[PDB]
Amino acid sequence: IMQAKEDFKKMMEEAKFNPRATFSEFAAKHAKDSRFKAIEKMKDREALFNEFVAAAR
Repeated sequence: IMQAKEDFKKMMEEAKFNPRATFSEFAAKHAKDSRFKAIEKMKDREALFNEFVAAAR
């Protein structure tokens, strides 16, 4: 039901952080978040991160 995906977007729009930060810096901060390890594919998180920064700017 795209519940995990919708929960991820809600966290990113509410986690408003520096747009010049990289995925490694952002992931290192939320690495301990339960939603982070919930997604098996690291590539999907990196794809969303690149899209989020490009879309937010």
